[PDB]
Amino acid sequence: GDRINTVRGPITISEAGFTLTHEHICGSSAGFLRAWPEFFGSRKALAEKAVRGLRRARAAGVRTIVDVSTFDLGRDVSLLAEVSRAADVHIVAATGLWLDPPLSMRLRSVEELTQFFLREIQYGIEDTGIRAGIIKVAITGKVTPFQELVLRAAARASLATGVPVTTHTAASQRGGEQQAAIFESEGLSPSRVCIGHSDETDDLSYLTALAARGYLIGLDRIPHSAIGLEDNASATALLGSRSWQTRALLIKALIDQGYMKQILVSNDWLFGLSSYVTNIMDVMDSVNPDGMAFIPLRVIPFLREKGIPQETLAGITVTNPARFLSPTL
Amino acid sequence: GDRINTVRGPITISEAGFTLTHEHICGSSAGFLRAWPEFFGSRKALAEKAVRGLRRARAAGVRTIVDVSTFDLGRDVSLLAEVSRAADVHIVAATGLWLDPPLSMRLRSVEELTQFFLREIQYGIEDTGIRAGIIKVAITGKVTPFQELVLRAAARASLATGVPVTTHTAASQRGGEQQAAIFESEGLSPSRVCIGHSDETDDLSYLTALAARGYLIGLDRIPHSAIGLEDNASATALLGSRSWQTRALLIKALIDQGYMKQILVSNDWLFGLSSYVTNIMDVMDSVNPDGMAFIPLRVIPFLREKGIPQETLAGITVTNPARFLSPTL
Ligand SMILES: C[As](C)(=O)[O-]
Ligand SMILES: [Zn+2]
Ligand SMILES: [Zn+2]
Ligand SMILES: [Zn+2]
Ligand SMILES: [Zn+2]
Repeated sequence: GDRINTVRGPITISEAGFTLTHEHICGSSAGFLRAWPEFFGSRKALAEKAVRGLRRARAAGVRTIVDVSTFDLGRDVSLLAEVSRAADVHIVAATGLWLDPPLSMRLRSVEELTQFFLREIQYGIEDTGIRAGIIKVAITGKVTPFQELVLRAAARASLATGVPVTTHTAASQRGGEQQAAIFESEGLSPSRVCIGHSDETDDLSYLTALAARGYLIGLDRIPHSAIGLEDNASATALLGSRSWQTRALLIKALIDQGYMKQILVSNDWLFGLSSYVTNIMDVMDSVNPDGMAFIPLRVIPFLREKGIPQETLAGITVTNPARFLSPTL
Repeated sequence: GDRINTVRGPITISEAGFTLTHEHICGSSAGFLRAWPEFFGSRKALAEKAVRGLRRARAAGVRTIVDVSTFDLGRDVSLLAEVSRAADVHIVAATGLWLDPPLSMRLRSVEELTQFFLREIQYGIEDTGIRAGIIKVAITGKVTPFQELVLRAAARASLATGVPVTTHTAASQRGGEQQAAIFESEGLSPSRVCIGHSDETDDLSYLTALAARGYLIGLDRIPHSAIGLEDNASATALLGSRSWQTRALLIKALIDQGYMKQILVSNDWLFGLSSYVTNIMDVMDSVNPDGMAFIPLRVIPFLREKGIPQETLAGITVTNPARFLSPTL
């Protein structure tokens, strides 16, 4: 209602400041960082890379990130707490399930998954005492049966705690409509929900219609735009063919439609990525050397020069995330 | 050959004693026990159940078990160390990959996987310093391209270290001939390989030809039987429709063919199982209350009653596992 849980404990809403609402310290798999830290050079090297990256974002104005790495993205909340303390950047951790659930998760009922998401919000993650402040879910296509169980569990956990739900939309086909239908069938308010990766489409009438229904629209992959990398087969299905300015103009378009309050922006960046081909992190870092500072260093000035006023940009990067993250029923 | 790695440190061959070569403390998924221990009631409840069960096996003569839980079966070597020490039963831990590799494993090359298995054998598991003493691999059907990479990396790791390889197939499946092809193409000696779950069929021709090639034959699911549970589809799918006596008669058949030295016997038991339907452990515990003591309490007397000499049975339960586990380049 007024305090948000972070990996260093509770903070008040006013302390969050400029908040990147969809980021990762490391995109990995459950148990992997512990079992094979040398994949990333070392745990130390990954930690140090993340502390520099977060200090760079901080110098560019960022005060909070939301790490939307779930259990099955290899979330290590102890790593997050360490790099949060060393960078002096708040990190909100997530519960939920992404697209790589192991069997022990895939074979669970909606009731069982609700208890798991609830334990991570109400009690803590693992034995750390660190509580999730957001629930992350993911869909592909028209939403599979298991993904629908996960969305319903996420809705039920949200209804019991007030923490919001944020999604990974992996579809070339108005992928939020089915997510909205499932959330609404559960009695969840759209204002507790961010439909993420909404910048992957140019379908403005679709985005506007979700915003008018009260959903938050995550324009959160703005720098995933590889202009010149058609020699790499795997760099096209993880970056793209539309320019970053094209994606950023969706922000202006929704503002002009009257829905600035429904917009959340971010980079979807990370400092390590083992859940993809080897050396992918080198390709990503060469295409976007700004990392998580891309939003404040590139996108905010781009929008300013297009005529968006300062107060509107503050509304999007400070006010909207605060309203979204503060637990509410 | 050499001393054997256990979760309490190196032991000599002579200390292994009566060894069960395919067992589990808990069948789960990477990260799962630490993220959701109350799935098993609690971590402490699971540890206490394991210690009670191991102590009953110990009373019945068992001195060593080989826990062939891999990374992706949720191996928690600190759990293994706790219950080994409290039950005072040696436990050999495993590296390798089973049938639920996350993205961070299944997008790796054969060289990368070789390095991961080597790390777990030569350096230690996670940050524990506990080294694996066996490499566990698993296949479905034909052997998939990824599974074939896993088998080649396991062979290379075995060649570099002398530690043996042991395998899983699905219910009623064979698969040994397809696995042996790959292992021999890498130059691995059959004397370093156990073709596990070989009690899943009654194809004696298949079993005897692998044994004649020097493979170890794992007759290691002896108590698994859903006979009398025909209305429970999940129990039947898991435990199968063959009696424990049918499975045990394969031990006698291979002895009768002259292959006593190729035989390894076990229960493939566990004290928790989250990588299957909920409450399955209740079904399994009612089928086989003896747990891991099933082999010494029931199968050994069964085979004695069939006329097999005590010395042959001692060779199978003590000498064969010692020859198999002792690292041999
Ligand atoms: C954990 As099993 C029943 O696949 O050996
Ligand atoms: Zn995503
Ligand atoms: Zn993401
Ligand atoms: Zn198995
Ligand atoms: Zn097994």
